[PDB]
Order: sequence, then structure tokens, then C-alpha cells
Amino acid sequence: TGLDLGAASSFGALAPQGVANAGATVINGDMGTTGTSITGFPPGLITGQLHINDDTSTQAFADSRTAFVAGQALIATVDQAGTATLGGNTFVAGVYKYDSAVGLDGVLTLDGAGDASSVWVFQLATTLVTYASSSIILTNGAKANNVFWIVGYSATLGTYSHLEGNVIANALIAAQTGATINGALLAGSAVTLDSNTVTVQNS
Repeated sequence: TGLDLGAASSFGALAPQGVANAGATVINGDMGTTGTSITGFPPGLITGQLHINDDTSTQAFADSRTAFVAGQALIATVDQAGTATLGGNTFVAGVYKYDSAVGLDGVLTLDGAGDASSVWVFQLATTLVTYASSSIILTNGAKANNVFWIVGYSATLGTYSHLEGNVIANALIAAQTGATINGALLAGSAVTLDSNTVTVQNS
């Protein structure tokens, strides 16, 4: 019960209303927009293909929204209700449902429990915020590309934070200075970046 990102699966950063970057960002992956503005490359750099307003962009965007729809349609296996904090937890495979704003301060561990095909789907009804130097850790087989952050509004990643997983946001994804991602940023409005490293993971 992982999500298929389709043509989006090679993209480190994808958004309809553009990507804005500052600083020596490195995207180990493709980057695109169905709009026409990318700013800040250079000093940002990507290793893969740039797709600005072309067929790949259109298709990748649509698959990203498809994946988003699926991520929200899954039935939760853990209901976290109003819990506001992710940090300080170890979570095995699951569809975790949170009803409002969540933050990650400290360390969230994802425990593959011995099984590499472990899947996490975080259904975050509203915002995700991670804090400065917060981190997500993988253990016992957990793979980043089997982690899905389904963000009902927008995500903000804290300065020097580290995130594992595919971030699929309904609206904005803003990565603050020095945040690093093993995963992808698939936004419904814009992606903004500052001196980030985003490294697309496979399975």
C-alpha cells in the first residue's frame, strides 16, 4: 500500500506555480514546473532533467496529484487525532492520521521491523512544520522511498532539518536554510528552497 508517483517519481522538486531557490542547493533528481518560472539555478544545481512547462512536467504534475488523492483516500491504521508532535517517537509501518497541525522537534524514528517493504503514510490534515536540526531516522529495513508525507495544507522544513520520505503537499513546500531531504518535494503550489540538498530515493 505504497503510492505510485508515476512520471513524478524521478523529481526532487515539482510544483505548478514554480520553484524559487536561494543558495548552493543541490537537487539529485529532476526538477520541474507546469508554470514557467524557476529561479535561483544557479546558484542552485540539479543533477537530472529540468522540465519547464512541457509534456513531462504536465504528466509528472498529474501523477503527483493522483498520488496525493490516493494518499488521502487510504483508511488510517493509526488514528493520532489531535496529537501535535512527531518528535520522540518510533513508528512501525502504518497509515497515520493526524487531524491538525503537527510539528517535528527532535528525532522521529521509522522502524522497518525487519521488513524492507514497510510503508508509512502520514495523513497530515493541515500543516507540517519541522524544527531546526530536527531529524527523521530509518531503522531495521525502513526505506525512505516507502515513506509518504501527505500534507493537507503546506509543509515547512526547519533550518538544517533532515527529512526522509516523499513530501506531497496540497499547497506549498518551503525548505528553510540548510534543510536536507532523502525523498522528494511534490508541491501543489510552489516549492521554495534555501541551500538545500534533496536526493530522490528508489526501491
